[PDB]
Formats: sequence, structure tokens, C-alpha cells
Amino acid sequence: GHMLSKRDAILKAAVEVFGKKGYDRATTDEIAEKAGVAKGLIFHYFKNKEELYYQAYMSVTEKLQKEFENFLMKNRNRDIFDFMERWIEKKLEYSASHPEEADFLITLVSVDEGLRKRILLDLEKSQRVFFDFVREKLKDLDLAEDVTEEIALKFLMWFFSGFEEVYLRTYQGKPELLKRDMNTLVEEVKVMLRILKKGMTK
Amino acid sequence: GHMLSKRDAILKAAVEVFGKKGYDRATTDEIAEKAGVAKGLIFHYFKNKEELYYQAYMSVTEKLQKEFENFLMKNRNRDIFDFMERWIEKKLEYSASHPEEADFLITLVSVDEGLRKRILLDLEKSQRVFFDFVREKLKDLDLAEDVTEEIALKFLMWFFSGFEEVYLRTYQGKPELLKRDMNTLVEEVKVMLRILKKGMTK
Repeated sequence: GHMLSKRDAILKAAVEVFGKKGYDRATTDEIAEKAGVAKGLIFHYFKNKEELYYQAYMSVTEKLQKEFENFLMKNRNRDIFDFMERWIEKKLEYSASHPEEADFLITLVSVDEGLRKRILLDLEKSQRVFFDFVREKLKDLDLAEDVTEEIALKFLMWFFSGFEEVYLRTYQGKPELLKRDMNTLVEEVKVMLRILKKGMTK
Repeated sequence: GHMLSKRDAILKAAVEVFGKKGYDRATTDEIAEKAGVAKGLIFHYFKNKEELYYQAYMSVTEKLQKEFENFLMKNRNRDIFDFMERWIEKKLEYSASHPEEADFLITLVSVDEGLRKRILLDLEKSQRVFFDFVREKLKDLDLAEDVTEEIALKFLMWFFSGFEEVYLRTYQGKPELLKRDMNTLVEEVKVMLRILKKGMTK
């Protein structure tokens, strides 16, 4: 039978180990053992632990970017709050079904400043797709006289990205709890987004 | 001349080193060197790196809790949004003037689950003072018919604690940038809190 390529096997194990232990504590030797590959193969394909973490982070985010681009195509004409609510539902469902990936993504805060900055620089183009979309949609919003497009944008992007950081951190290692709470979380999101819309608009 | 006690000297250096390097990377040997104490003195007073981090975290939060209790006494009768806006201004001013302490506090996310949980358990009583205050003040609010006291509470506590996490992370190591941006940040906070109040209330 077909198995994962050795690179993909190493990436899988890396996602697992880094999600469980964080970047600093994780060891390349235990990643290789988990992947079932000789210790030297990690150098062969990924040079060092920093590059391995980088490649894993880019591999997982590329999958997420594909999910987003598919959603965006189908939902681009929606009201922005409606869009955000629906996308948040999808991200919750994805995180519950990809708990190892979810635990892995939240480790970025743990890494040293050089590596974190490298990743954030390299992800900016992909993350800007959603940002620029919200920015264009805010033109369709009838904003309160005292609320600038800039504050609206800042607040909405914080809500969206902060909600994600909170639930990933809260349910880290506990996907059955996320699944138990998702109906509640979704109802809560709907109300919070309604509060933001009402407060932002005329 | 009077110098710091050896415990306080070690705690000072620990705050510095942990803020700069995170928990995992920081070494007790470099903390002792920075503190000007023999390497054995860290064991003598703090047993291990985990206990040292714990004691430093508790020492810094105790200072912050005193600042909060002083503010609360003077401001308890205020409207809750007004209260929050004013407290956020004070926390911004404190972080700019205590940049080492600020950088240190944000490292909690980096530590292993056992230590993080220990700290969160032990801080719950102190953090509940503010939480319970917001909860009582929400009774004075004329909430929209569709907004429960529970969602209001959740949303306000996320705004307050999330804003703090974002600015501490954003300005980590850069107190001159925080000082340059504080007037802007404060104006932004005022508008966001106004948006929340409008959206939450009748």
C-alpha cells in the first residue's frame, strides 16, 4: 500500500510533536522516531529544527488558504457580518476535525522573534486576501457618523482573529469539548457580530 | 548604600531574562549571573526554574493587583464603559513605564500546561475582583432585548483582556513605540468601547 512520502511523514510527526510540546521543547530526534525515519533524514530534507517548523507551518497554512479561497468564491457577495459568521462556523468545524493542526498553529507565539517574524512576513500575502476583502466590503456599510472605515476595519479584524486565538487556546488538546460547545459558540458569535454591526452602523 | 535583597535581585533578573528569552530558553545560570549571585543561590531560594518563574509571576501580578485595587476604590461609582476606558489608559501608562514587567507577563502562553494551569488557578481569586465588579455593574445597564447579561459579560471581558494581550505582544521590546502611539490607541479604545455600548444597549 501507498504510504506518505518521507517528507510528508516527517511533516505529520512535526505537526504532532510541535503541537504537543511547543517549538522549544520539541526535539528533532523524537520527530524522527515518531515519523519512523532515520535521525539523519531530518537534516537531509529540512536542514534544522527551525526550517522544519517553518515548512510545517507553511504546509498547514497552505491547506487553510485553499479552504478559504473555496469559501470566498462561494460567499463573496454576502453581507460582511454574514460572511464572517459563516466563515467562523467553517473554521470551528475545521479545527474540531483537524485537532492536531489546530494545536500546532497556536504554537507560533512560543517561537523566537526571528522565526515568528519570518513566518508572519511570508504569510502576509495570503492573510491580506481576507483583509483586503473586508476592507472593500466596509465601503458597502452605512457607518455611524463617528466611526471611521479604519476603526471598523481594526475592530472587525481583531474580533475575527482574536475569537480564533481564544477558542484554539481554550480547547487545545480537547476536541470533544469543542464539539460539545460548538452550537453554543456559534450562537454566541452570531450575537456578538450583531452587537458589532449595530454599534458600527447608523 | 541599600541594595535589593538577594531574593529581589534574583526576581528582577528573572523578570528580565524570562521577558527576553521566554521560559524554555531562559537559563537559571544566566539569571544568577545577571543578578550577581552564586549559581547555588537560585536553588537556595527558589528550588528550580519552574518555582522561580512562578514566584516572579506572582510578585509582578501582586504589584498590578495593588494598582488595580487603588483604582477601583477611586472609580467604583463610574459607568462601566467609562471605568474600563479609564483603567485601560492606566494599564497602557503602566506598561510603557514598566516595559520589562510587560514583556515578562506575556510569556505565560509559552510555559508548559502544568505550570500555566498552576498560575491561572492561583491568580483566579485576584482576577475575579475585576470580573465580579463588571458582572455587578452590568445590572445597571439597559441591555438590548436580545442581549443577555452573560454575552455582555463575555464580550466585555474578551475586549478588555484581548486588547491588553494585543498591545503587549505588538509593542514587546518597544516601549518608545507604545509611548508614541498611546494617544492614538486611547482614542481608538474610546471609539471601540462606544461601539460596544451602543450595540449592547437599548
